[PDB]
Amino acid sequence: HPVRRAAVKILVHSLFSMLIMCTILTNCVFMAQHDPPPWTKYVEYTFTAIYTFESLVKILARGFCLHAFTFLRDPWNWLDFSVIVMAYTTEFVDSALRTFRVLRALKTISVISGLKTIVGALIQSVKKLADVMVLTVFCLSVFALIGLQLFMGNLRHKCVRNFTELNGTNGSVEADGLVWNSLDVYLNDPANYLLKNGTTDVLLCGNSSDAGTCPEGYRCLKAGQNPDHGYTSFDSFAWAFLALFRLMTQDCWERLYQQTLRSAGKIYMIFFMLVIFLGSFYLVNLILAVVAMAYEEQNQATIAETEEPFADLTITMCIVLNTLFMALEHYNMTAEFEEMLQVGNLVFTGIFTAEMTFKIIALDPYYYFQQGWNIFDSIIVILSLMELGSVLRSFRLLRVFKLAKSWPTLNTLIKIIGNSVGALGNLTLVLAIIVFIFAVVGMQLFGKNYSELRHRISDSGLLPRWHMMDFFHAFLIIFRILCGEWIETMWDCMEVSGQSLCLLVFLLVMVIGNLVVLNLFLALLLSSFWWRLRKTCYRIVEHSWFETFIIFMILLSSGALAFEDIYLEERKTIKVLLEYADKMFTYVFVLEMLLKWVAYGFKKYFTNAWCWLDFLIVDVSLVSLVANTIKSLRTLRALRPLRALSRFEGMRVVVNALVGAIPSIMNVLLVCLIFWLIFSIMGVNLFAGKFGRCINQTEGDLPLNYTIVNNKSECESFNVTGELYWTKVKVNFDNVGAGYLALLQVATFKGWMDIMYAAVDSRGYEEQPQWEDNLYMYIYFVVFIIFGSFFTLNLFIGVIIDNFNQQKKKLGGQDIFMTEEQKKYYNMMKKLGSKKPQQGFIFDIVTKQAFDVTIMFLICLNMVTMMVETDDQSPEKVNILAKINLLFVAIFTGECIVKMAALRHYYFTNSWNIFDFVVVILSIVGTVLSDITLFRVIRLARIGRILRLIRGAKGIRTLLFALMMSLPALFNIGLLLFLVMFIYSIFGMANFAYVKWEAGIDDMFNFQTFANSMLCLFQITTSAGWDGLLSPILNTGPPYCDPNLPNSNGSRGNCGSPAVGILFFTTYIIISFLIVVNMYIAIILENFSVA
Ligand SMILES: CCCCCCCC/C=C/CCCCCCCC(=O)O[C@H](COC(=O)CCCCCCCCCCCCCCC)COP(=O)(O)OCCN
Ligand SMILES: CCCCCCCC/C=C/CCCCCCCC(=O)O[C@H](COC(=O)CCCCCCCCCCCCCCC)COP(=O)(O)OCCN
Ligand SMILES: CC(C)CCC[C@@H](C)[C@H]1CC[C@H]2[C@@H]3CC=C4C[C@@H](OC(=O)CCC(=O)O)CC[C@]4(C)[C@H]3CC[C@]12C
Ligand SMILES: CC(C)CCC[C@@H](C)[C@H]1CC[C@H]2[C@@H]3CC=C4C[C@@H](OC(=O)CCC(=O)O)CC[C@]4(C)[C@H]3CC[C@]12C
Ligand SMILES: CC(C)CCC[C@@H](C)[C@H]1CC[C@H]2[C@@H]3CC=C4C[C@@H](OC(=O)CCC(=O)O)CC[C@]4(C)[C@H]3CC[C@]12C
Ligand SMILES: CC(C)CCC[C@@H](C)[C@H]1CC[C@H]2[C@@H]3CC=C4C[C@@H](OC(=O)CCC(=O)O)CC[C@]4(C)[C@H]3CC[C@]12C
Ligand SMILES: CC(C)CCC[C@@H](C)[C@H]1CC[C@H]2[C@@H]3CC=C4C[C@@H](OC(=O)CCC(=O)O)CC[C@]4(C)[C@H]3CC[C@]12C
Ligand SMILES: CC(C)CCC[C@@H](C)[C@H]1CC[C@H]2[C@@H]3CC=C4C[C@@H](OC(=O)CCC(=O)O)CC[C@]4(C)[C@H]3CC[C@]12C
Ligand SMILES: COc1ccccc1OC[C@H](O)CN1CCN(CC(=O)Nc2c(C)cccc2C)CC1
Ligand SMILES: *[C@@H]1O[C@H](CO)[C@@H](O)[C@H](O)[C@H]1NC(C)=O
Ligand SMILES: *[C@@H]1O[C@H](CO)[C@@H](O)[C@H](O)[C@H]1NC(C)=O
Repeated sequence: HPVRRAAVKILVHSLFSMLIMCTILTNCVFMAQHDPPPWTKYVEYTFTAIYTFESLVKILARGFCLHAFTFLRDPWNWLDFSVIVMAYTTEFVDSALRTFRVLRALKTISVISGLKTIVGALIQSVKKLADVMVLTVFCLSVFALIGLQLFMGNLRHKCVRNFTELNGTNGSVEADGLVWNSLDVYLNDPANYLLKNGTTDVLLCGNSSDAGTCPEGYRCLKAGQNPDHGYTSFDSFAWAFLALFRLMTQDCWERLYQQTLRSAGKIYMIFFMLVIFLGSFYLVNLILAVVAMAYEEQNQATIAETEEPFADLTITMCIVLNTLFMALEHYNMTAEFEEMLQVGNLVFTGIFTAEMTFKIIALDPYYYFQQGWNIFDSIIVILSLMELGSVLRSFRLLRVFKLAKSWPTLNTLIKIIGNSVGALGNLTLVLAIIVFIFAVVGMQLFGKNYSELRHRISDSGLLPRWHMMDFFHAFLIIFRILCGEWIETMWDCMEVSGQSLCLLVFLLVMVIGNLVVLNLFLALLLSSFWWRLRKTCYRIVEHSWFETFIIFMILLSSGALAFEDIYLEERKTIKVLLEYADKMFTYVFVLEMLLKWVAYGFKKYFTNAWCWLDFLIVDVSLVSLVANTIKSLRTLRALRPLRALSRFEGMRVVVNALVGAIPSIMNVLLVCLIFWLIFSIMGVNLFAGKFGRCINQTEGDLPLNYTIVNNKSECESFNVTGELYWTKVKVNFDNVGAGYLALLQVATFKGWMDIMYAAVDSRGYEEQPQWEDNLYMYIYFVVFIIFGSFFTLNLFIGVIIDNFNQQKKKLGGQDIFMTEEQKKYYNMMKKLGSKKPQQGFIFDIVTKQAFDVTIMFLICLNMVTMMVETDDQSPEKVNILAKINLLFVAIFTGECIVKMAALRHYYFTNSWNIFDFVVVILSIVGTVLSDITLFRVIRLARIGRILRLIRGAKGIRTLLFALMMSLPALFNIGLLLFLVMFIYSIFGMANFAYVKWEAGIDDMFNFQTFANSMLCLFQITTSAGWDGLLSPILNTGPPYCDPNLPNSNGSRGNCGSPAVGILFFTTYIIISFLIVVNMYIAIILENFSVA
């Protein structure tokens, strides 16, 4: 027919596809509006017609029925079919159903081949991630059972008032001179709880020695509701699964850490690291490795298919001077300094214009515009000239990128950014489509709920900071979820709207968006990347007993440092013991240094770096001793543990690897500093002096209304009473150094809440912040996070991994983070890993795979039975569960004994047999003990039965074997990390003790004692809540802290030191990043690939 020919001709024509794409984009723009005006209703038909028209065409050319090369045969045409039928259903007859219209956005993926291919590759990646997903579910369930057993109902502890019975009249309580109907109704009343200081949270409390303490007049009691609206708790197994999924993603995990330790006890912190350093880091890095290998296979398949005048120095110096001159800007500039800045900028732009004109005269426009850099310079100079005749100046900053001409690593960053929207732009487009789809889905589903039930989730009188009422805020929430903060807003979402639907939407966006982001990250990363005396001295130094003695002295001296608590002044004998011990260590180490000098001579001793370190430490000790016979030099004694680096080979080899990587690390650090200089200068221009708040101290610590107080001038003018304080946010953009600090907090994603809240309220220059005017400053931070964090971390990781690959290649292909003995044990483990394979009625029955499958089903059923445990369960439920446990123990005993009925070969045939034997023996031990927190441990011992699942699983077994193979390298890395934690905790004890308790620093997670400092350092090893700890350090003087305070040891107030605090926290954050992220990822990926 001719109709078929016409339909085919219109179908194949590119104009038709372009029309479909344009209408899809227009519909996407219309779906952004939260409140569609009535007239747009008419426009709806247009789309419904167009979507019909095109569909009709596809129906005419192809065949509706099923057959080769037909309409419904193509999977994506199902999208057209569903969209058209849904549109007709919604419009023809009678709504939340309209949210399904968002699926029309996916038509974009249909109208471009590149997006189809990208989605296909993503689907194969998801398919390959199946084993890791199963392992993650299994580990999360196991740790969730462990946490449920350990902390069942712990989070419901609260410091309630100490009630008194009214002479047992009717079981009533007369607390605080008020009678309540019953004890149960009294306890559930939140008017008698105790709020945590400076927070709107009920103080969790415990009765264990380590757990938190109830202030005088209060007592710990379990009655109440779980914290943060009751969505965090270990009471039910499913709640524990949610909490440990939160832990695994390290999402606001410091809050759960602090709550659990406050309620149960500090010792339980152990549990947390066993879930973080082996449950969170390990699982995420395993996912990283699996995705990377899948992408590598995809790239290999694609590759196989494809197969078959000296003035430049002057200009660069001028650019460097100009960028530095722009960096000479800050808050409260003097008039003369501002004039000097203006004159300098004017002369710089003048000279740049003159150079551009001269070198465009030398080569005419045809020649001049022949270079990309030349057109870039022309655009920059034109923009600067237009601005000369406000962020309009920031364009000039981009000139610094010219330094990429001969800077290879800045060129690598430029290549990364180019590939982001170049070769790999299709995947970026897919990510953008996903983000838009999820933003509109969330807004359409939750806009009315957020609007009409705002008071539920709005602590302030106005609307909440994060919501889905408007499209921009929905996109902001989706972006925040992508950045990793997916639960803090989820609690509000579930509180204001449906729990089930919000759970589903947020979990889906988390999983899918993080998958896409990780695919983009890995794709970019792979795409872009006397004589007798001397003899005696040598003999005495050479004895191994001498080395052991020196090691013992090093460790014991470090321990002696570990006692410098605030409580020494109370402990007298220990103080004098420590003084004598310190003198002894100084003397013995000096004696050892002299012996080494004599035995080996000055040249050999001073030609060894570690000898230099030991000599420096001893020199500091001697300087301190002679000064005593400098107070700022005493605290440098906290570097004593560094003597342990040279002795133990594990830390020595790890330090060798890190030193080898130092040059590349420094190159990338310089590139990152130059790149972040642009964003810090822009932030200084946008937000210099606009971060101040005229707070009223008496009425809390919240910014005043902009109507009553408008700016600093009015804040000082209304000073009849000394209540108003014009204070600036701790971390801000008043300078470029403060710019780097705030940018670091935004990039690491800790403490960015306050920075963005202060930015998106910046009303003017030192003017009082309005609630949320100047809103679109949000974009600023978003942009930064796209470049300053995503691409910057990509460069970090790529360069460091490339450096480690070069180091491995140089070292004969062997490992980098292992010793000789560890290498031999690793070889033995590898050999053991791939070992080759080696009454009649029962022998024939048990050996059958059906028996193993039945045992597997039985153990799965037992796991399900343990999932049912819950706090405050009725006694009959307890009895039934105990009986079921006894039955399961009996069944396992029966199966093990019938297996034993075979010859003794099974007694040693495999290691899993002995594991089964020992777990059964423990099971009977626990059951017999039941006839007699020890009970909690006995119950927790039952989790060993679940591990029997490992036998059947293949992917689980391989991944766990990879972890076991990686264990020694991780042991070395963790040893070095623990040494660094020890040193930094001693520094904190020396400095940060006595600081005012605010934000992260509370009565339990202080820096006062070694225990508390170690807890804080452990939590901020993952960079979690380091802004919280840093905040109390920064504040100096009123109204925050009170200097001139009678402190125990150092009576110079309770204020922190901003300079040393910032240095301490930034250096520790960077060191911990390096080690735990880069090295741990390197080990995980290497041992997974080899495994
Ligand atoms: C081949 C061998 C290579 C490995 C050895 C090289 C690495 C060793 C490290 C050198 C960096 C140490 C620099 C010392 C900084 C101390 C400055 C200082 O004394 O001030 C103090 C600074 O304290 C701080 O918080 C800064 C924290 C800096 C930590 C440096 C220690 C890092 C230890 C880990 C080494 C690196 C990782 C392991 C080795 C790769 C404050 O006291 P105050 O000012 O006197 O207070 C006044 C009233 N109390
Ligand atoms: C996860 C991270 C990925 C890797 C990071 C890549 C490198 C990006 C780095 C950024 C370094 C951070 C620099 C922070 C500078 C802090 C400046 C600041 O706080 O404000 C200034 C005052 O405070 C001070 O910092 C003065 C003391 C100087 C501290 C020096 C900090 C050294 C930087 C840490 C080391 C950098 C990393 C290198 C590691 C080997 C001025 O502002 P103000 O409003 O006038 O207040 C006056 C009160 N004194
Ligand atoms: C009886 C009252 C208290 C209401 C009942 C609420 C529970 C039935 C809900 C509350 C929150 C829900 C949890 C919220 C979060 C998760 C995380 C989610 O994690 C994953 O999806 C992991 C995916 C992966 O491993 O990649 C699995 C469902 C789960 C446990 C949900 C299971 C059901 C829970 C516990
Ligand atoms: C009356 C009050 C407000 C005076 C306080 C002003 C200072 C806080 C300003 C004046 C000089 C400024 C500095 C001028 C020059 C630089 C160079 C600039 O150099 C870099 O580019 C470092 C990073 C790199 O090497 O790329 C970093 C910011 C800094 C230290 C500036 C930080 C803020 C400073 C110290
Ligand atoms: C009190 C009422 C209002 C709420 C009761 C909670 C239920 C509605 C919870 C119980 C288990 C929850 C489900 C548990 C797990 C998921 C997995 C989640 O999907 C993933 O986690 C992605 C997995 C992957 O693709 O790898 C989507 C939400 C969903 C279906 C949850 C939806 C909500 C459910 C059904
Ligand atoms: C109203 C009062 C009595 C509250 C009682 C609630 C409990 C009886 C609930 C809370 C947690 C629930 C469990 C949460 C999660 C699962 C996982 C679920 O896992 C599966 O085996 C199905 C998915 C799969 O493995 O393919 C089986 C049901 C079970 C044990 C649920 C059974 C019912 C439990 C124990
Ligand atoms: C009507 C009156 C008596 C109200 C009280 C009823 C309770 C005694 C019920 C409510 C929930 C029930 C539980 C719900 C779910 C399970 C899972 C079920 O799972 C299995 O373990 C199956 C395998 C097996 O046990 O053989 C075992 C019974 C048990 C614990 C039930 C035991 C009896 C419970 C505690
Ligand atoms: C108010 C008082 C009574 C509180 C006492 C609480 C302590 C019992 C807690 C707080 C600090 C905790 C420790 C902090 C740091 C570590 C390091 C961690 O790393 C290692 O030490 C492994 C290598 C080694 O064996 O040294 C092991 C757990 C441990 C000892 C923690 C165990 C429990 C501790 C000692
Ligand atoms: C990298 O993320 C993750 C890694 C591991 C487990 C979970 C993760 O969260 C998922 C997603 O990556 C969200 N990220 C965004 C950026 N990230 C910054 C960062 O790496 N901080 C950091 C530092 C400075 C030192 C040590 C360890 C870490 C994680 C924070 C979290
Ligand atoms: C407060 O409660 C505690 C709980 O044991 C009790 O010992 C005490 O007598 C009560 N009264 C106070 C602290 O004044
Ligand atoms: C006070 O602040 C709120 C939000 O910060 C704002 O909506 C209101 O207009 C301000 N003025 C008042 C309450 O008089």
